[PDB]
Amino acid sequence: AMKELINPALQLHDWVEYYRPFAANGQSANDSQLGICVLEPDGTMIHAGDWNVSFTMQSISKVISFIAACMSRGIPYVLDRVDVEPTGDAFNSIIRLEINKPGKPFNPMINAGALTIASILPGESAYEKLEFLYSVMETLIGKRPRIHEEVFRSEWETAHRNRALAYYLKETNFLEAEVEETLEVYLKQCAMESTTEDIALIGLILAHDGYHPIRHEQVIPKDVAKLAKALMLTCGMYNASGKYAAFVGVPAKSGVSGGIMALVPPSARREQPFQSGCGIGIYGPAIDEYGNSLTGGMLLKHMAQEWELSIF
Amino acid sequence: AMKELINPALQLHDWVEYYRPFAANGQSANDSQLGICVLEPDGTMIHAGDWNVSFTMQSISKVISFIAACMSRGIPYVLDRVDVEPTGDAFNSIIRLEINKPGKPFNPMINAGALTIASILPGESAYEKLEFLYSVMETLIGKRPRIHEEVFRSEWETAHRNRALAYYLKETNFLEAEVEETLEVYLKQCAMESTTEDIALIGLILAHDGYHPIRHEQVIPKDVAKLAKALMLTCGMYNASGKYAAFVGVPAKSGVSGGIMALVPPSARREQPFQSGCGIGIYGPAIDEYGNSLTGGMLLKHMAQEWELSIF
Repeated sequence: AMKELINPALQLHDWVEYYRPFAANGQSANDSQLGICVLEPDGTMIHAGDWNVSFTMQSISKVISFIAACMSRGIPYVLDRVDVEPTGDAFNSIIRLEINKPGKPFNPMINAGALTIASILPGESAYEKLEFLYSVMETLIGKRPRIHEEVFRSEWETAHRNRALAYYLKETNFLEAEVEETLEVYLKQCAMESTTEDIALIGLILAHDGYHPIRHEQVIPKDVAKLAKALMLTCGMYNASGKYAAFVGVPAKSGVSGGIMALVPPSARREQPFQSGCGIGIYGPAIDEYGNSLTGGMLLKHMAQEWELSIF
Repeated sequence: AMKELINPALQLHDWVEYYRPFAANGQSANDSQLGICVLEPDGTMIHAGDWNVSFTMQSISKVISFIAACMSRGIPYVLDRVDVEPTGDAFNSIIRLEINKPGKPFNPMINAGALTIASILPGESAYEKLEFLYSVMETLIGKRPRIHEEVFRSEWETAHRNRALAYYLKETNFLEAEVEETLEVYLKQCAMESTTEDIALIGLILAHDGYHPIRHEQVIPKDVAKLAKALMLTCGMYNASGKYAAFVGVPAKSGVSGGIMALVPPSARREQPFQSGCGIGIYGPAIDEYGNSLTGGMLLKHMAQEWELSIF
């Protein structure tokens, strides 16, 4: 049940049960859900809690779109539109777009940068851009992603903050597409559905520098896979990234819907557990002030401390 | 002899001569000096260029004071005075000390955080605090540190911006000592001398989680050493840390005098060279807009990419 192909299992069971209650300290912006899936290169998979419950990727999708953009346009082209620096600000902060002239978004993990990324995906319309993104997604999890239309429609009507960012980006020429078209792509990718298993698989692929261990094929260029991991570590948890690097030490990416995708490169897992590295998928709807899963973050920290996963 | 004890050598020789000329694009504020030293666990060291030229550590000293503060006060006490988050701002920026209430310094690598760290070192006077710092320094490099008096006198006369930071920190109660006392400690630690060999040895110790490979003893608590490495990666190069993580990938710390201390933990090296890890010491007086050695950074990047040092 808890272990299959596609101590640790028991520990995860116990940890999920222990941390679940802390959800009362966070918000969803069912809060008590907590699930996790850990995947190894040989297909070995362990999970606990609400690991098979579907949720929208939200910001986790930013890692995929950034990778897709890099694969299509090449890293140099992407770098001319977005930098790779932490802002020290909230994920949806607009400040630097005006203060840091010319106004290039600081990184592709914050909303501003992710909007620029969405606008540079190949395609003449939102439909083509998304089809390209879905094709990349398909090579990763082996299936065309399903869009949670109810959530998309919900976010589409209340995305005032994101529209502000997009229009400011348009103003300063850091959008390679029309605003509404960009918003559509951005909100649609955020609405792609996933369970902890899917993001654990994407995590595993990145851990192995773009090589898909189950299909035995290089699906993401190594240099691009490496770049994604670096951005996850420095900006993946926004203005909480520093704390995560210091007290967890594993590249991770959150989504305000409560998901967290993390990964551990080979050997950086402690000789005993997951020596060959692993992909990690976590789900905990209750999020903190930074937008990161509260119970999911605590669970990850515990795993990293206990199994010595830190890459530092 | 480019290799001794306390292709790689030939490559470093070649790269130093190649990158040396780029100093014209930066400034010191000798400008063309470029040196490097790489130290391995077995005591084997390789060097090229101006590797044996004495220079002031400047900000590199911040890693040591941070470590000393953690060893003396314990991590919990330190974390109550300074955070571990990137600012997205210049190393000497004062902005967040006012904007982000109550005003805790974001991290110990930026000037503000380092000043707080200096104020919490054990002792009732600048001399007492420094004595302790020098004793820790001695256990690392095996000798009492020498202070560049001329440089200290110069810093002391023109440290207007740093005094501004110190007085603001005092204002918000994030300085556990008197301002002038703290400035003395800060400017003195910055004036401690070293060559690329000394900082490579410190980097080697950190790479091995606080274990001195040549003396065979734990000189820095493992958790403190790991914390320093995390801060180096996220904040060590200030608002260029994101770029370094993305295109170099090894924990690094700069000093405005042109030094760069970097490190590579075991296995996170390739298969060769330096499979067991190494400490890296670099010196390139010409610095960029971020306060980081221009040619030194280029040299570090070339090494990292060529030998695949990235920890991601």
